[PDB]
Amino acid sequence: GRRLRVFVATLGTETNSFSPLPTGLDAFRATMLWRPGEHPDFATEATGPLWAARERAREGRYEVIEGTCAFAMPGGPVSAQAYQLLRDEILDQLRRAMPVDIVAFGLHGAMLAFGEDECEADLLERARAIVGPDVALGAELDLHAHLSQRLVRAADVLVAFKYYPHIDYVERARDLLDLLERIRAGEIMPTSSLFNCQMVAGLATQSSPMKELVADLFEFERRGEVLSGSLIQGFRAGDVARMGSKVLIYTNNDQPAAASIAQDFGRRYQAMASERSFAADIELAKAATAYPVILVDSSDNPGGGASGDNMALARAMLDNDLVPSCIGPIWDPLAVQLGFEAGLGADFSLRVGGKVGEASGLPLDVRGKITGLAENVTQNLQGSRPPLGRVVCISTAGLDIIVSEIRDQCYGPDMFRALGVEPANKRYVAVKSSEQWRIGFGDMGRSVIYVASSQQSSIRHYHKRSRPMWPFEPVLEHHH
Amino acid sequence: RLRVFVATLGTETNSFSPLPTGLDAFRATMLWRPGEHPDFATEATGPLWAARERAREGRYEVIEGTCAFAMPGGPVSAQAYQLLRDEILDQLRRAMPVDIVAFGLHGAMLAFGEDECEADLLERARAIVGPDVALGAELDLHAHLSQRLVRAADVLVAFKYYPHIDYVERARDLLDLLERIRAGEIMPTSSLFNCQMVAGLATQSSPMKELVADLFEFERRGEVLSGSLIQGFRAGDVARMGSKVLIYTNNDQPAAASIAQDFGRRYQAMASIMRSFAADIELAKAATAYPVDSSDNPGGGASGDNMALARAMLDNDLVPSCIGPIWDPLAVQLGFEAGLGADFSLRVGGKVGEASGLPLDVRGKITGLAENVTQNLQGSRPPLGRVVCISTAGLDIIVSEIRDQCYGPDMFRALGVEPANKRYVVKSSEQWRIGFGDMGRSVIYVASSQQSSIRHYHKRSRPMWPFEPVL
Ligand SMILES: [Ca+2]
Ligand SMILES: [Zn+2]
Ligand SMILES: [Zn+2]
Ligand SMILES: [Zn+2]
Repeated sequence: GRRLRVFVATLGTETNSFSPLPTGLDAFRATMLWRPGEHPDFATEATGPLWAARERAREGRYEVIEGTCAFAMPGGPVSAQAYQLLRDEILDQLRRAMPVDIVAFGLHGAMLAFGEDECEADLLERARAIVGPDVALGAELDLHAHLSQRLVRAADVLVAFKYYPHIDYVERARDLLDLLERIRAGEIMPTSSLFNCQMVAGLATQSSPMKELVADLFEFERRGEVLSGSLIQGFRAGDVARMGSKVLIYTNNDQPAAASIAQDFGRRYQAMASERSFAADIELAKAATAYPVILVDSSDNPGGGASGDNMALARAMLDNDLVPSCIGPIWDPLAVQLGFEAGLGADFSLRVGGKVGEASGLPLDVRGKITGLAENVTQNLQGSRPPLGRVVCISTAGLDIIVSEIRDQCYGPDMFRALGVEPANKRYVAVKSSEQWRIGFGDMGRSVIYVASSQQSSIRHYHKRSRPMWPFEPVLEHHH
Repeated sequence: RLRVFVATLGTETNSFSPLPTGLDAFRATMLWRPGEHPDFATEATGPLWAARERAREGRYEVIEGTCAFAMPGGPVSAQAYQLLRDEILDQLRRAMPVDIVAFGLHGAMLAFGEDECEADLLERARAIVGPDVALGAELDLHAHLSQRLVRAADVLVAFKYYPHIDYVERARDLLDLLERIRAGEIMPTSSLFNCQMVAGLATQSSPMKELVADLFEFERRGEVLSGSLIQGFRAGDVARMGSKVLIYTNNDQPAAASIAQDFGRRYQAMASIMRSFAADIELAKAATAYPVDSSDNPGGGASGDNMALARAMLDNDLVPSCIGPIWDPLAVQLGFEAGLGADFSLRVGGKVGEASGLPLDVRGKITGLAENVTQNLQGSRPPLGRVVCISTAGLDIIVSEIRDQCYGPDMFRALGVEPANKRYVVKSSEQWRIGFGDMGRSVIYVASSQQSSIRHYHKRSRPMWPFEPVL
């Protein structure tokens, strides 16, 4: 009758192997570095397992032991020192918590660190070394993860997000805990299968053809044909052998049935597999007649690991007279400092962006006036308020350039309004974002143009990616 | 005892520097509120020193106001100019009645929103004291002289020498003229002659010394009450910028014009008396000698990040080699996050402003990490802050979180670097020798690759030599 004992912790990030930006402890602190007891009373996509356990503890069926919850925004690989420090802190907490019955981790699945290409398996395997084989070890994962057979063997069960945009974190956690409970009570013996679709492909879960595949997977779980099923869309920017789109199926003591079901959903994904220049996109933009027009620099979306400091669209806007216009948020902490030292109303030259690496392009020399200075701009992201920090607006030839000291994407038009710019009255509103800007902008846009990279000539060189993989190379074998 | 108010607000503004001048810049050089001017003289506080002395003599009651000066940099913030100008003007109000007001000004302070800082400050001073208080200022010969400034003060006296060594002597000359004006012995009449040119040369080189010696001659023989040759500062995009000659005569304006016209025309004659990055790259590329990029000296207001030099070194393969103290705070954040002996790519330089040039992309293995480096300068230990070292192909790069010039080769040493062993070796113009002496045989003053880049003056008067031909 003892309330089951359940360890919960979180360590994760979406590594862009091509980002020159580091993901150290500073980064985890900028987004999430909550040590035991510091986790707020609001849910996070990375801390789902803890939330449902807290809930089941209120229900009086669980005694949560909480460890460090760490998460960092998309960037380059984690430093060996940072990953090691957080990994060992969480593992020490698990030791001090012994004895436990269920261990449930919130992980991403695509965290790459220097010296570790299988970080999630390391943590889970180093966990079983302490808990033993009779404790239920499991983890929640982002569908943008890198699944390996090593990771599947490192845990009793792994449950991933079913939805992108990622909405189902708490519900997937409840599913994981339910399964981990049945595994502890010896009511279920998990048999698993991982199918490599030999492809890296991504589709939103709310539109066809993916909506029906995700639904059919939920139906198999409800009908009990599968204990749990996860479609791993993957993260193309992780240069690692485990990268790729995959399907993971678990069944109750029927591994052949897992392999068939996994193969069926994986071939449907392979079938759902469905050239553009920067200049053409700027020409298309110059042809727009319905304002406001939203220009999305998805190539420089910080939410995908980009630095958010490429100034090609800003340069193209001023050269092709795409004004009145606004652009942001651009990451140039030095430029924020210099604009602040100059003062509101100052007409001066500022070098903006082009500073982190080669994907940032050459900097833009702007002659303009400081038309805005804000000390702590924040935006509304799913109830939360992630900061832009000190922010500057410099206005040049009709372009209002918003520069931030904290790197982030644009989540709506209030970040520009904070600096005296009204995006609805603009001809063109350029955002460093991909799809999450649509949260706050709503119906403001009469047209949207996803802008291509100004550096399509610079090709990504992968060093550890599995070949053949789509769409990098043709795949002509499916039987081994 | 005559009541004399003394204060200083000054800076030599370079309109082409990307680093704005705010209170911080003044606090790091000279922000001495009333009662804090030390027992040593400065080139910006001539009037106060000369007064304090004349106070000992027992003829003056000096009321000292804020003495504020800043290192060479970009325009001053409007918020800072107003705070310092209004703090000073309030001290004069709280000190009335007074008989003489003497400011140590530079003359080439440009602020965002204000092109006539000195005249504005003088005009606001005139508004509080009245027309019967003797109001004057001392200025640098590298100043921007306007007729409005000449109208703003009863008399202005500039440095006569450069290197500037007469500040104290010029102060006594100014206070004297004011002490007289206050009495009524002189009714100063003046003329400002525009040389329609910008240039100048050491007062120890000819024919400047002669032009200066002749001017001192007029002073002592009495023909001119006070004379000043304003060489000017080309790096200030402001209409008042340029070389000019100002003559003072006792209630005789026509005489002033002729004297000013005489000295001025002469100044223009010396114009002739008053050059390739690559040309220099070759001279260095000889290696005859076993062991400055002045264009990028932090001491003169440059950001210290034009990596054109370092890029030319890897292109010439001038290694083994040393780079200098480079200001790229971010590069520091990254090099450290990488860890010691980290062979990773890092964008360094070309980040502060237009004069910083194209950044340098290098996957150099970092070879040094420091948490609080410092150099030794005349009893001061200026910080470099967090520091990193990175080697690519024989060249080692030193990146600092704080912008400072290289003083001694000890900085390179804290990063496992002995500049002596290197065949080629600094972010400095001349103060490097205070730690280098002659550890190296040859010395090449690298020119600016930005020579091609033409500062785009916006408010500069036209036409003006040497930019445009004149009549
Ligand atoms: Ca000084
Ligand atoms: Zn994701
Ligand atoms: Zn406004
Ligand atoms: Zn000077």
